[PDB]
Amino acid sequence: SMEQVAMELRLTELTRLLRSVLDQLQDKDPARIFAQPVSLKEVPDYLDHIKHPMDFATMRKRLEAQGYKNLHEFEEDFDLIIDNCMKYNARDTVFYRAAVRLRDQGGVVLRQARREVDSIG
Ligand code: NA
Repeated sequence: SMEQVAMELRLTELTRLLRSVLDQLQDKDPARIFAQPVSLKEVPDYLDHIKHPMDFATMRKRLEAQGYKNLHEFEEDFDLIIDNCMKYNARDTVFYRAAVRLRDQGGVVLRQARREVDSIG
């Protein structure tokens, strides 16, 4: 059906916008602290602590499968990256501080993305 096609084209355009958002967020992490999963071979107890690990590579895989149906889903995954880091790492660490800074800087990017998704439909 043509209605199915139109929904597919909308998902594709959202995916395109979310790619640009993901690139912009990742630019705010030049140290690449959040680029890849935590290795369970190097914080071996990680999964006793953190139930839903998340990272930018994992988000990118979901995005390339058009796996985010709306901006809220994408934001939830970004917030997991931040939130997991602020739980596992103490307030005095470079990791926790990097999460705070990414949150602050990412807020700006996400604020405009919400306006563009609403505005374009
Ligand atoms: Na903590």
